[PDB]
Amino acid sequence: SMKTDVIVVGAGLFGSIAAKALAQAGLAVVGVDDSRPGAGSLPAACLMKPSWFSSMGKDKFEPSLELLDRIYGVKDISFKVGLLRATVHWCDPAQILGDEEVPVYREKVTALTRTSSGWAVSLEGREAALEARSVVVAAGVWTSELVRSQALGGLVGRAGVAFRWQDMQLEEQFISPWAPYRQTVGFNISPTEVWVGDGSAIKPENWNQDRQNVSYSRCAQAIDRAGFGDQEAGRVKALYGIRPYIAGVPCLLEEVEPGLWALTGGAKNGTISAGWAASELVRRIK
Amino acid sequence: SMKTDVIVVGAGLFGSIAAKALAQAGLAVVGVDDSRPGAGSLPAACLMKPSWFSSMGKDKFEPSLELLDRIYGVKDISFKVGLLRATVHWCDPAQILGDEEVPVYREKVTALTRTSSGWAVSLEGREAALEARSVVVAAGVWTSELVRSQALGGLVGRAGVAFRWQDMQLEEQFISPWAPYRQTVGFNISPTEVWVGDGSAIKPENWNQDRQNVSYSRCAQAIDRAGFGDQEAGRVKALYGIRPYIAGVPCLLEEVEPGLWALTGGAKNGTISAGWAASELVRRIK
Amino acid sequence: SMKTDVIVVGAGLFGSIAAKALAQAGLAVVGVDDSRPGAGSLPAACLMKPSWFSSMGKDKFEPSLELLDRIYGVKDISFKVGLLRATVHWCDPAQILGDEEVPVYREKVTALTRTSSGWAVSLEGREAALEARSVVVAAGVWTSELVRSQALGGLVGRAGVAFRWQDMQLEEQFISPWAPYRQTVGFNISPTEVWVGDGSAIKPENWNQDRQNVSYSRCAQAIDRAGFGDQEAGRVKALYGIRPYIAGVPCLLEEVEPGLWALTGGAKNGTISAGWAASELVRRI
Amino acid sequence: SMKTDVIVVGAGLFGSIAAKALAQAGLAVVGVDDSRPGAGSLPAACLMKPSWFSSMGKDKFEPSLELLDRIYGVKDISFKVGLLRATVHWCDPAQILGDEEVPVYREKVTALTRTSSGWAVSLEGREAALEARSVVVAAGVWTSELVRSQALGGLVGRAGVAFRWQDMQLEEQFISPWAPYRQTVGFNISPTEVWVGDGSAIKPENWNQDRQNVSYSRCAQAIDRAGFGDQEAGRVKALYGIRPYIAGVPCLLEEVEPGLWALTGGAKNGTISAGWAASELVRRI
DNA sequence: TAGTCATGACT
DNA sequence: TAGTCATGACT
DNA sequence: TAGTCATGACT
DNA sequence: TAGTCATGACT
Ligand SMILES: Cc1cc2nc3c(=O)[nH]c(=O)nc-3n(C[C@H](O)[C@H](O)[C@H](O)COP(=O)(O)OP(=O)(O)OC[C@H]3O[C@@H](n4cnc5c(N)ncnc54)[C@H](O)[C@@H]3O)c2cc1C
Ligand SMILES: Cc1cc2nc3c(=O)[nH]c(=O)nc-3n(C[C@H](O)[C@H](O)[C@H](O)COP(=O)(O)OP(=O)(O)OC[C@H]3O[C@@H](n4cnc5c(N)ncnc54)[C@H](O)[C@@H]3O)c2cc1C
Ligand SMILES: Cc1cc2nc3c(=O)[nH]c(=O)nc-3n(C[C@H](O)[C@H](O)[C@H](O)COP(=O)(O)OP(=O)(O)OC[C@H]3O[C@@H](n4cnc5c(N)ncnc54)[C@H](O)[C@@H]3O)c2cc1C
Ligand SMILES: Cc1cc2nc3c(=O)[nH]c(=O)nc-3n(C[C@H](O)[C@H](O)[C@H](O)COP(=O)(O)OP(=O)(O)OC[C@H]3O[C@@H](n4cnc5c(N)ncnc54)[C@H](O)[C@@H]3O)c2cc1C
Repeated sequence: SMKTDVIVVGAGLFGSIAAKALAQAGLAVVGVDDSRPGAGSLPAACLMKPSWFSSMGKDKFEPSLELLDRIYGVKDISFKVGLLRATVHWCDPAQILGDEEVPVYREKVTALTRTSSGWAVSLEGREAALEARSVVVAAGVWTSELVRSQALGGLVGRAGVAFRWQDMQLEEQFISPWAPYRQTVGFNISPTEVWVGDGSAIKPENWNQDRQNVSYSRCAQAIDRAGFGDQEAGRVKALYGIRPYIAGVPCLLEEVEPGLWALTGGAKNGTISAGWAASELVRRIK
Repeated sequence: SMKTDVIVVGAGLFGSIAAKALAQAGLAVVGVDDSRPGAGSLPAACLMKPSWFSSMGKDKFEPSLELLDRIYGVKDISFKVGLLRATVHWCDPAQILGDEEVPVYREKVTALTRTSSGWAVSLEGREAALEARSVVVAAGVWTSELVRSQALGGLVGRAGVAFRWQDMQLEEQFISPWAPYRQTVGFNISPTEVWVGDGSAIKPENWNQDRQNVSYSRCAQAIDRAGFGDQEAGRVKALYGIRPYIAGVPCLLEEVEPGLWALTGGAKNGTISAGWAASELVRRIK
Repeated sequence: SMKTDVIVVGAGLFGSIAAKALAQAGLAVVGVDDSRPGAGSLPAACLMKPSWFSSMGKDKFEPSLELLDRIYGVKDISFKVGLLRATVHWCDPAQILGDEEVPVYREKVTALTRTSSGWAVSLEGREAALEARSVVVAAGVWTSELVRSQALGGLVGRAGVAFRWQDMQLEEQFISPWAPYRQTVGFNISPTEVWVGDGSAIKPENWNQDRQNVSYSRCAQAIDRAGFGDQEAGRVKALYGIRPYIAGVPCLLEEVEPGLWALTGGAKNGTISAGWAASELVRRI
Repeated sequence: SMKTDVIVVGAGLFGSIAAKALAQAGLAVVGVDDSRPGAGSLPAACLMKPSWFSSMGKDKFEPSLELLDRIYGVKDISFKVGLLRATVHWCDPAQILGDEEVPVYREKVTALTRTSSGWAVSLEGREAALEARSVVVAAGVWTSELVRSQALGGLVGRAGVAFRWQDMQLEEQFISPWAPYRQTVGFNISPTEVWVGDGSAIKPENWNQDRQNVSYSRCAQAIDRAGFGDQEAGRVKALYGIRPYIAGVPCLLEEVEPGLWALTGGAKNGTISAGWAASELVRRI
């Protein structure tokens, strides 16, 4: 058997950041993710704008930004917001979700049982189960499939799409508001790629290719690529993901049973919300 | 183990000056600085103008100038201010930040622990930790990451920029006022380089390349170099740095625990307040 | 110093129907109503279409129609419903709300107190209080202002309007559906008047003259009176009223405290529910 | 030698409503108000919009509206908001502040002394003092000059102005957004007067004639009267007032000493929060 | 005394 | 949210 | 299948 | 504060 300090279930932004924070504070951590489709972290750009996250309180952002700048590096980007300019914090999403410091098993967690020395995680098709003292369940919108709670009763999914163009760079990165609580954001996510999203947040059963095409046109029109059929040519990739939401939430970080944590509910401002949860977990586990 | 009389954390203006003042007082001193980007001392000119610093009081600027002249040499510069002339005190920043009398470990202080005698400076990646009877933390705007206090709760950063032209000298060194509390200052910092800065002090998150360009255009126009593309030609270097600022302080010099000092907040009038604090450390550390 | 068998608070359809039923069952009954505006019975047509009331069950609608036909008389009207025809039961609202067998005090009930003998109905501006062994509070959407049970906590109002044109008669009476659960109804409510309504049920606070005029024009178009400026001529009278509604209840008929009953929530299907609740009150009092 | 049940200091909205509520609950109440300028009730329109007051909770606003409609009458007004319509509750300010049921001494309360039977209210320039078992201080922004609790330590003023045009009526009453979270409100406060306000709430010491003219022009433009020179023609009256505000409190209703109450802090949602505090005072005195 | 720069509330 | 006021500090 | 209405969340 | 999105009961 595998016996470690911490097992993190889920390797999206929340499970990645929480595990690496624990590993970089000295703990032995192992991750498990079944790479299921629809994960909300795949389309993420990891943009963190003060205006979007200030509702948290200085008690929460600066703890988060220090963790991210220390562990990953927070680069600041200035976006064209109208004629004025606004600065947005950024972590490279490929850097967070690609970091390999914490080993990650590509298995599906089937059960979570407590033992004398702590918790035991069961995996489909494996009579063996992993074991650790502390377990973090950061399974996004699927967290209510492994952990139960009152807060976990409000867990719902709000899906969205982002588009990444290859071999392209924007001379001006922008945030263009088009509706209440909705803004089209375009920027260079890589030195060779452009990411655009309009903030659409819809229940996955109400999402469809036609509603996705409306968001493609809004995003494509904003970088003047509408009309060229870039999707069918393989020049743009459409990125779909389900964001976890629990009304009445920055996110849900609750010790459901002694030693078993649930981390989900990050909705829109997730990278910053994950840093807080990681700061709090390294504070409460170390 | 390393065991010394004094360990100074930080080798910007404050830690360089304090360490060297303490060494010249007979003490065995060692320094630790991780050369993280954005330090507020790198764009510094070390100009000390009485109209700017006399708010300090004769009780403080006079010991400060005596220390600085004894250790480094205070040269006087005659500046053109409009139709008048003003003399500004100066120390060569290359001489203060380059002095090698105090050896400096290029490491990151991770913790400061008390031991039976003295303090233990813990460093990333080193199972061994440094030790001295007294520790001075001159970590600028990061001082509150290692030391905690009531005063240190107001520690903030005020960023600014200066421009250093290569292979150039000014026939007239000048101070040209452009706004309340604001003046553009140009002079020869070296026999081959011209330094210009406008005094802009912004919260680092509100700084951007467009905000920097207003300060470049102001500074270039002051030496008739705007329009010639000196930046893209590599003829001028832009120097960005974060000043440590605390509302309500010449600077902050406080013994947080017996033998543990915090030294920061020297945003306004830094070299002169650093000379004062160093004069005080020489008197109060045995 | 007045002491009777039953005091019925509220003289709308439910309080009128229950009081008169109790009076004819032998009991000495008196009513109290402050004639406050917005009462839900004023626009009422007392139309009862089987399709609308069948959900309650024959165990309830059959007693109600028996009580109503005994006391008031139930008439059948044939309505044009599309290409088909349908029969609707009817009681004259002027006969139910105008009946004088039970006298009615025109005062506002301010409180309901228990006494050695029974319940005491306190009246605004009068130190004397009315007294009866039983009190039935049929106060429409205001019943929760005098009785404070749990069920009455969901009591809300669903407002609507009906229009009565004067000196007019319809050769064809109709139920013409225009949206899900919504139909415009025109018929002869009197031998000299036409009554029209579209079934709109809006929260009273979200009601306004623009929304009322949308219901007027829907109703005028249904009787070919749009274009004639009937409103500015004073040819049509607008009748606004708040229906009492409680989710999960034909209506609420509950003895909250001994001898103290709450009767409300009859939303749409009020006359048939009022006949039912009165049948039970005649049995239980 | 005046001795009553309750003495209410302050005759703006909070003391007016509380005094009249206590008087109608059987208590003998008198008021004292020195008619000092800058009171926050003079520019008041007594508009109560659910979107603004629901943060209070049904447990407070519904009791409050029941009291106001019982004592004064709550009218509903439909306002044009954008292309939509919204309902706002209303009480006539002339009815609340002009009611004469509770007599009001026009004197300045200079001190509050405890006596064996109750509290003694001293009046400037007057040797004798009034006395009552309970005293409510509803002194708006000056309440902390007579009661010195810790909560009253945050009592500050938020000034504003409203404009009443004479011999004018609006065909459409409106709430027009002019910035995020800022709206100009226009309506007919009387059958012969139009009231307009823009909701400006400023530290009283930063108010001046120039800043007032900015609100006059915003309000005049909103009713298409900019350019007619209504101010210098005497056709519009400017009404300046200080709202009492305490950060962290619907309003402050506290029994500071046995029988001595403080009632203030109703800057946002004043008439409705005064209705709530009055319901509680009738319950607790 | 002014312009610069920041912070907070938000019918 | 975003976007507009309001308020205050401060080579 | 559908059209109201109402009620709240919402970088 | 406005448009977008969800939910639920309904002559
Ligand atoms: C269009 C779009 C744009 C976005 N933009 C931004 C942005 O600008 N900035 C930002 O910070 N965030 C952004 N996000 C991210 C947003 O914050 C999401 O809420 C965030 O990705 C939540 O990630 P998570 O780790 O909570 O969930 P997920 O990424 O869904 O992680 C859950 C993981 O759990 C695994 N898992 C679940 N159940 C099991 C199981 N039983 N066994 C094993 N593994 C399991 C899944 O495989 C998955 O990898 C964006 C998202 C979208 C869709
Ligand atoms: C544009 C500009 C112009 C200026 N002009 C002048 C001028 O004309 N005259 C003047 O006197 N001053 C000037 N200054 C300087 C100003 O006074 C600054 O306040 C001063 O440099 C502050 O220096 P410091 O030593 O406190 O901070 P810093 O120089 O930032 O020193 C802090 C040091 O600590 C190190 N450090 C931090 N944390 C750790 C850790 N955990 N472990 C190890 N090392 C650590 C950092 O690497 C850094 O070197 C200017 C500054 C700027 C930006
Ligand atoms: C547009 C429209 C169309 C309708 N069509 C029909 C139809 O076709 N068929 C049908 O059967 N019904 C119809 N109705 C009526 C509907 O069924 C109502 O639900 C019914 O009228 C409810 O009546 P109620 O007696 O329960 O309430 P109300 O009629 O409101 O009676 C309550 C009475 O209590 C009084 N009251 C309240 N508080 C006090 C107090 N403190 N003191 C004294 N008195 C007090 C009020 O003055 C009022 O008179 C219609 C209603 C409307 C608005
Ligand atoms: C521009 C504007 C618009 C408004 N619009 C509305 C609206 O739409 N709806 C609404 O409900 N409200 C509105 N208000 C009112 C707001 O709610 C006020 O906060 C409210 O009027 C406060 O009432 P109060 O009774 O506490 O204070 P005030 O009316 O100020 O009453 C205090 C009274 O105390 C008296 N007093 C004080 N000290 C003494 C003393 N020592 N001796 C004797 N008398 C004394 C004063 O003379 C004064 O009469 C508005 C106000 C303004 C300025």
